[PDB]
Amino acid sequence: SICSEPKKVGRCKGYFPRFYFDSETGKCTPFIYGGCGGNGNNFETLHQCRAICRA
Repeated sequence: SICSEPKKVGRCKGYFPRFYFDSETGKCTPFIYGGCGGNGNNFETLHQCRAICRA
């Protein structure tokens, strides 16, 4: 699942703080997104990063 992606920002550098399932650590964790060039493992909240990947 999108669980498997690491953090990826994007081409755009806008300060959109988002959460990734930091599968590198096994955590949900914040990162800066930047709208343009996003990936799937990119969630508004720990709530979502959690719910979608790990109950």
